[PDB]
Amino acid sequence: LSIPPSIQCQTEAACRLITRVTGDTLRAIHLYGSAVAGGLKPNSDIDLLVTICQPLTEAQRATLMQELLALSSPPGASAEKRALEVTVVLYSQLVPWCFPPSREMQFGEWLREDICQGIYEPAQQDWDMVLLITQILETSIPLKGERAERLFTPAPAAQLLKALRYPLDLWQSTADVQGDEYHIVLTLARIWYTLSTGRFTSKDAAADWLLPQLPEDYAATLRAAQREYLGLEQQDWHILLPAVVRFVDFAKAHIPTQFT
Repeated sequence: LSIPPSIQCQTEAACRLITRVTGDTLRAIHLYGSAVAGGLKPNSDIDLLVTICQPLTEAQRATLMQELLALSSPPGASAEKRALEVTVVLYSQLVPWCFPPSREMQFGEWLREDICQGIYEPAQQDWDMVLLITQILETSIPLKGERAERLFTPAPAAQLLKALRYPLDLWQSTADVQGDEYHIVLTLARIWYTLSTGRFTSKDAAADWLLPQLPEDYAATLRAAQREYLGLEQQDWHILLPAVVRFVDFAKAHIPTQFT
């Protein structure tokens, strides 16, 4: 399990930046995502988990967000510079597990304008953490420190069910769905996929797995989302809203209530 050469230099720069700002409290830095599974696409992001022992000073938070922003560019912006996603989490939140755990910090290109404004979102509870940790137990490269397998504990099956199904109650109505249709459709495919196959690294696999099992009506909707994810075509998701709403309902009806 190796790091693709093409991201080798960008990954090292973030690593040295993180180690620099974090200094002592740094426990581990894990690489995950398309870079280790599914293969890189022009639009893939480099994904890092940063495990730390104590919380960040506001100064450090500010330094990290600013400097990451600099080492990152929007996906499909430039060759030689890829979108970064960086999640900082307190060791004490994973070991022992707090449910849901808080994440200390998150960087991503969706924060670029907020960061330009000097707006830095604070620590908060994220059920996705449970998913994330479980995901990196399946596949990750330990860029700094111990391998995930040694460092992190599962995640009782019950909580995994809780964390996967949690987003389902986010979308009751059309208004819930209205501006998030692209994210929702892919998330629904991911949840269905993981619940069915038991496999938590879902981002590249889910759609391809599910599409053959979908009646054409819904497959058409999932297909557009995938194709947008792959970055080979972009869709106007506002016109696709009613087909997405239908997708949601059909998905809530058939998505497993338990692990197969």
